[PDB]
Amino acid sequence: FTDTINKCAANAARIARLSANNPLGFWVSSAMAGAYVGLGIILIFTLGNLLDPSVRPLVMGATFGIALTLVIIAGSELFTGHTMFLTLGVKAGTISHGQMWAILPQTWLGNLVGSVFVALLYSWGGGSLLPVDTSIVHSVALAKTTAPATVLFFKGALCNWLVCLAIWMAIRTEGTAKFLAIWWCLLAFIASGYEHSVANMTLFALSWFGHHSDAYTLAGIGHNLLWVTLGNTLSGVVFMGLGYWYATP
Amino acid sequence: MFTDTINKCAANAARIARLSANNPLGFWVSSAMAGAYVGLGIILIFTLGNLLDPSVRPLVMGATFGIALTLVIIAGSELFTGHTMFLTLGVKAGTISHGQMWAILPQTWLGNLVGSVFVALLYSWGGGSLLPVDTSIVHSVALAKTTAPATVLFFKGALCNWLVCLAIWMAIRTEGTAKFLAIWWCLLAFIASGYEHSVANMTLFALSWFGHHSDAYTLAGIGHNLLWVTLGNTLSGVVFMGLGYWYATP
Amino acid sequence: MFTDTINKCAANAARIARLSANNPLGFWVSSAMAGAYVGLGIILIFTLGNLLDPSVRPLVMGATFGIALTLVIIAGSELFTGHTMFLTLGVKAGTISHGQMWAILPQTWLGNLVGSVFVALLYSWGGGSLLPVDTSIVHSVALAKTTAPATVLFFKGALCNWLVCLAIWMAIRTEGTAKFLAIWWCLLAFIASGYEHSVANMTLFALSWFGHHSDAYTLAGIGHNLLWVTLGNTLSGVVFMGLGYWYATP
Amino acid sequence: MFTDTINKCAANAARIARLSANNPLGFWVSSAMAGAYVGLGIILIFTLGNLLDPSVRPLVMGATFGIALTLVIIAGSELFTGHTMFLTLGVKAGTISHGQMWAILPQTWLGNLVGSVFVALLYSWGGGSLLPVDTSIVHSVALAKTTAPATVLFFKGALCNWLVCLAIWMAIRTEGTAKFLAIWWCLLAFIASGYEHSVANMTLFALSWFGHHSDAYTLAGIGHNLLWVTLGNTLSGVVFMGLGYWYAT
Amino acid sequence: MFTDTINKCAANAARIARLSANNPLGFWVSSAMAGAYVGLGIILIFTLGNLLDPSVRPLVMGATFGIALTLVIIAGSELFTGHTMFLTLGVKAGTISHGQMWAILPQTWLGNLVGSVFVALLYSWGGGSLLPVDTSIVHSVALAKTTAPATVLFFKGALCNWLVCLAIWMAIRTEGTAKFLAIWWCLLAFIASGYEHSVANMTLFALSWFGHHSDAYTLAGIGHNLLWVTLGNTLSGVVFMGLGYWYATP
Repeated sequence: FTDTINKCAANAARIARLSANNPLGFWVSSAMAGAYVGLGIILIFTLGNLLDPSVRPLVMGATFGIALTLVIIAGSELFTGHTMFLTLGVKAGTISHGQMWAILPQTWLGNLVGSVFVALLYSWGGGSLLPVDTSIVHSVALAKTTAPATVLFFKGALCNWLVCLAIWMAIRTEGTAKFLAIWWCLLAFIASGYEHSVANMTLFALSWFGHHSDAYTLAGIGHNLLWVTLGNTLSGVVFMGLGYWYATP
Repeated sequence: MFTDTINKCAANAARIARLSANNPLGFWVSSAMAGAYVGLGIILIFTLGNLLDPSVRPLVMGATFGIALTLVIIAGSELFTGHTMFLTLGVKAGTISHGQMWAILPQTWLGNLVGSVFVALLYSWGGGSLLPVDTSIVHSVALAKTTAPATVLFFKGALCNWLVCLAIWMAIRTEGTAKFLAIWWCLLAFIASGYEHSVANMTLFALSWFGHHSDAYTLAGIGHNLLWVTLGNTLSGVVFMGLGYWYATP
Repeated sequence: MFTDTINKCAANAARIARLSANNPLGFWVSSAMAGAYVGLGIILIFTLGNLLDPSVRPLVMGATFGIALTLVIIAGSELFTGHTMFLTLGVKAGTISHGQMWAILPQTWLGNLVGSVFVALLYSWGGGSLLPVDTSIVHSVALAKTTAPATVLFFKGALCNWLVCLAIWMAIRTEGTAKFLAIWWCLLAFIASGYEHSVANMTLFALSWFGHHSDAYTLAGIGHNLLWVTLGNTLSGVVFMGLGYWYATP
Repeated sequence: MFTDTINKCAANAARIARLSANNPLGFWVSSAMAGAYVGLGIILIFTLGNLLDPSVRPLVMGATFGIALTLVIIAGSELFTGHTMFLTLGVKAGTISHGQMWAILPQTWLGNLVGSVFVALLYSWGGGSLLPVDTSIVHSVALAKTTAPATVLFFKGALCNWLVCLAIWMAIRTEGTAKFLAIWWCLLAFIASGYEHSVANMTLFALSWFGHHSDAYTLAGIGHNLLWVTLGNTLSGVVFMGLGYWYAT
Repeated sequence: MFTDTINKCAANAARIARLSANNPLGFWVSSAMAGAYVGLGIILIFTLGNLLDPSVRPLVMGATFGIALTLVIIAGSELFTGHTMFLTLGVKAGTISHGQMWAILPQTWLGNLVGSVFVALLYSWGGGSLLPVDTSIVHSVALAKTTAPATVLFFKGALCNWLVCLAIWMAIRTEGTAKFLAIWWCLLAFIASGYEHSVANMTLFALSWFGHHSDAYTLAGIGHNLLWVTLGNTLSGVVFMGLGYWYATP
């Protein structure tokens, strides 16, 4: 896997030059990834909200794949992806430890602005997920904000294993195969109940700007984002980055 | 890369300009084509939607709308919502003037209308089953689209053309079947999410207009919708996509 | 754009012409093949539709009709409805004469009919389950097609061949799998929207004819549909596609 | 010259003759595989059709049978029903004689029969759930196939192998995934239209024979269906496809 | 025929033998991955199956299991069940010794075990919904698997790995998305037919064990299944695929 490792390492060095030399480009590109994932979340929640509970995992997982397709094919900068690229970049010597930790929070924030931005436009566009309190947007958001730390951490680990696996298979494949790679892993992660930090940003923002109940708070959103973010970072850094690094000649 | 994609977008912008200036009959036929192609897709999804529960309409209408941008891009034609992106990029790369951009756009818009109205007419002469029946989802959706407020329609128009331009963008960055999938994804996301396409609406509105529509459904209502939806489509084409990618490049 | 595609259609038209005049036998085999292939498609979707609720018949029958044109294009055969486009572009490019176009089209038509009647015969001798019951959708759909007004039939036939020629067009402009997707989309769209395919009707008509059809179903009814559906197919092939794309090239 | 596709069919016929004549073991292995592979598809579609209302069987069983000819063509093996076509083109092209063609065909049919019986037996030792209930789908369909009339069976086998060969033919004229979709289309059209495949039947009949069939189901019955379907299969492969495309150029 | 593929597979055995001898860490990781990857596919299909009517479980669980071997092959990892085929062919071609095959084989097995157990464990710590409710299909499918007769499990294992090696074999002989379709088809077929995969069972078992299983579900039972399905898996890997294609070549 030295070819795939070098391409990821070349990418870590590209992310850095963008961060350092083109600040405007970096921020636009990070906000893009959040908006793109968010457009996917609006799609899957719209469809889930109309359907019986027993088919939601299947339809929402099967139709979420647009989210990473946009991110990877359209082009953008996705925090959860950075956790792997930047690990590989550090391990190969194309970027440093300090550059890694300085870039990640930046991608995280741009993703956030882009998520809030798409949920805002959806809200001004009078989106139908928003005004009714029984909307799946609110009950999924609330449940997400009140789950224990451990549960959220490990769900965040599992999600980013798959999402990074999708990034990884897409770099190793061509044409349509990238699309199937993306499709598969997004099905597995949504249907299986795992947690994606950047997907959550849009979900939480959608619930915030609608008729959420009193028990839904900025704190609870903070809680979920803290622990999912760490767990996404575990799988990205260790399962995938260090994992494949240690797997090659 | 990003620069490669942008240059292709700017070359396409210079190509549209010329087509407009040098070959007007082709410009109009190609424009009429895009409107008709989107409408054929509108006839398809509305015929399917009319036979389904509300709770599966968005999914099945969304999953079967892909043909619309597929025809526009693969068969070849000129689509207004597409130009909003290409022309911006041509202006910014320098291959066309700001002037040519704003002179082309209303031409593409009108051409599309001609094809949209044209395909709705044929369908009507063709005893299309969606027109005469006052309970059809053609009349009800077209009614709701005409009386939604401006802000709502604007922002749904913005969200629609982000996605449709993303399809355009992604089809250019990819090859063979990947093109059909990118298009598929984005048309499913836009339809199922509730967003608004000016050009597709031109077909839907002409279908409702030619059938037994609500006495509440007016030319003024059609005007209200096409106005704010168009402006919306334009914001995302120009700013989120055209300018957005322009500033993302190092 | 479009110059390469047009030249390919035009080279195809000369090839069709050479085939017709130099190897008449292969002309007929290859035309019979197209009617038979389209037929194997019609048997498929009527078998499926025959068991489902009327409300999902357009979706299912549309989604599964793709094989028909996939066979025609990828296995290789001669389809009258595609000939309407190819030959038009051939006359326009100068590769064949007006005279050659009109001498050929009726032959392709006749060959398609032979292959159609023929695949229907085999299905019958094969004790196909669609035939013996009066309630079969083969009988109710064939009869509805035969008593429909000329006007309705024409414009539906025009709308159909737009879509089928669009599939042929897009297939010429793409490679590998994308051909199959282009074809799938267009056949979803024409069948599910209600549109009329002249050659595909030939098989349906023969299947109902060889089965337990009602007395209301006559050869005059069949000829009535085939006349207007054919003329309508020919309109969209010749004008919307042939002449359309001819005047669209800068 | 001939067409590329005809020249390819005919090279394939010459390669069949050589395998038959120089490598009997290879031939028998490679024919056994095709029977097993079609058989694997048959177990699949009957396991699914078993749980489904009759009105969705032709659709679901049709839509899921594509693996059968996918294994045959992509994995690699010798299928009787495709030989009828290949060997005709060889004969017309001059690469093989009428003599080699008629000597090979029965060998292919038998090796296919062996692999079909072999995969049935494994499934049967594997406690296959389709076996014990004489009223469930393998036994009722198996029974009705053995008592159908000769004319009906012959013309159904004609229309089946038209489609199965059209799949073979289109797979030769295409690359990559297009081959898979060609095959998939064709096996949906033949299984859902009610058409009969001699080799597919060999596994169905072997499943019903080795399971708890009613005593109305007999060896003479199985022989009755196989005789007429094999003959119909041969009519369309030889004539509609081989002779058909031979005279189409 | 098949000589290239055999030789790819033989060259793969030699690569495997090299990883094992000069990079045990990399070996173990790459084994564990494969087990964890399969386990992800298992967690998916059981989560889907659990909410569904039993009459659509084989279809849906089969149609969605594809990710398992797709991760294995396309991301890359080392899969015991694949090894049974690779190593056999390398032995026959002379690229590895009999001695190597037998040293490596239970190594991959253990690594796959460690990985399957590992993903199960993460899913337990992440409050996986499949675990706590006794009637969950993770528990009932797990139990039925553990008490089935040796002979039954053996021949279901042989038939499973026939299919899985066929996917791997077809993936080797194809490109691009085709690798993906070959895999999807084989995993549909094996999961929906009732066949038994040793490594996937490893995850399913760990899951049950970490959840609310009945008293009747024991380690001896998990043992019984892992024994006989592994052995059946090995039969079809070695003999039906390995020696099978080996003796199928001129």
